[PDB]
Amino acid sequence: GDLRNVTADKDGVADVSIEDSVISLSGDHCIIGRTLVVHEKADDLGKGGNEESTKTGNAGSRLACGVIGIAQ
Amino acid sequence: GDLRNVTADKDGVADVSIEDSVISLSGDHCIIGRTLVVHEKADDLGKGGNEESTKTGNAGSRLACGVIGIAQ
Amino acid sequence: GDLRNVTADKDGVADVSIEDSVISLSGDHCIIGRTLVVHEKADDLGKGGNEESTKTGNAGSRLACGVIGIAQ
Repeated sequence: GDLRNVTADKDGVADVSIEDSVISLSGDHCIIGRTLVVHEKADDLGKGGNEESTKTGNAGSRLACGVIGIAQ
Repeated sequence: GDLRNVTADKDGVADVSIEDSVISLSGDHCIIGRTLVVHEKADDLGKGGNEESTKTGNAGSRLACGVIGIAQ
Repeated sequence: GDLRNVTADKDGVADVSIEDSVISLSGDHCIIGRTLVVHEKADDLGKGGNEESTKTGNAGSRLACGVIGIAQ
C-alpha cells in the first residue's frame, strides 16, 4: 500500500487537481522614475555559512552571499 | 493502506481539487515617481548561519545574505 | 486505513474542494508620488541564526538577512 498521492479521472473538460505541492504566482512590477541612485558597502556576508536545498525553485535570479545592487 | 491523498473523479467540466498544498498569488506592483535615491551600508550579515530548504519555492529572485539595494 | 485526505466526485460543473491547505491572495499595490528617498544603515543581521523551511512558498522575492532598501 502507501500510495501517498493518487489522482484518478474518467472524463471531464479542463479539470484541475493539485495534490501536495507549492504554487506561487506574481504580477507586474512596474517602476517609473527619473533618477535612481544606489550606494552600497558590504564587509562580511559569510564566515562558514552552511546551506542546503532539495527540490526548491524560484522564478528569478538565484544567488548566495550577494551584493546585487539593483535587481529586476 | 495509508493513501494520504486521493482525488477521484468521473465527469465534470472545469472541476478543481486542491489537497494539502500551498498556493500564493499576487497582483500588480506599479511605482510612479520622479526621483529614487538609495544609500546603504552593511557590515556583518552572516557569521555561521545555517540554512535548510526542502520543497520550497517563490515567484521572484532568491538570495541568501543579500544587499539588493533596489529590487523589483 | 488512514486515508487522511479524500475528495470523491461524480458529476458537477465548476465544483471546488479545498482540504487542509493554505491559500493567500492579494490585490493591487499602487504607489503614486513625486519624490522617494531612502537612507539605511545596518550593522549586524545574523550571528549564527539557524533557519528551516519545508513545503513553504510566497508570491514574491525571498531572502534571508537582507537590506532590500526599496522592494516591490
